[PDB]
Amino acid sequence: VLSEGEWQLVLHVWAKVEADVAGHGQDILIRLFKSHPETLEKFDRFKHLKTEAEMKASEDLKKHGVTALTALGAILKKKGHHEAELKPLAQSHATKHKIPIKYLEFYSEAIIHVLHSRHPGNFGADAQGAMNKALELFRKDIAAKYKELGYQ
Ligand code: HEM
Repeated sequence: VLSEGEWQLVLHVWAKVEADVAGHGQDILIRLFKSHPETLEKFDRFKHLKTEAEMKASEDLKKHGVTALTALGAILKKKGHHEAELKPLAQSHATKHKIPIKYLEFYSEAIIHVLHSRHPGNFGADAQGAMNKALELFRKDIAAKYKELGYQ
């Protein structure tokens, strides 16, 4: 359980991301894809992208980034009581898209790296710790649903 102060830190910085959801989304997906090339293969839509310049030039990649960050935003703003938002996403990711939990760990790392690049002054160590806790709780809850559905 995050404290109310921890949730404040998380949502304070999230409100900043929301100034440019598209840019954040591109930066996060590109970081994910470059740091963890196996992740790019899960996306039929994007596996044609072979360079960072091509990734940055993809309007469709930017669209998916906005989709994913907008869903994450909705979950964060539920502060832990996120079960209705999280449940559909766990299902689709386990059953349809077939994303390992470990990939969700890589995605969290990419989020944190970006947030630190774009918001140093609203993302010091306390806010980093808080965000990490939030993203861990997300992954914990996703994992529990994965276990229920038999996804490994
Ligand atoms: C913060 C973590 C994540 C969020 C919030 C998120 C959110 C979303 C949302 C909202 C969609 C569209 C609705 C759906 O199908 O459920 C989606 C689709 C998708 N997600 Fe994620 N996702 C996350 C992590 C990942 C990761 C780590 C991968 C792959 C490594 C992944 C692969 C996909 C794919 C393949 C689709 C289908 C997109 C398409 O081909 O049209 N997701 N995700």
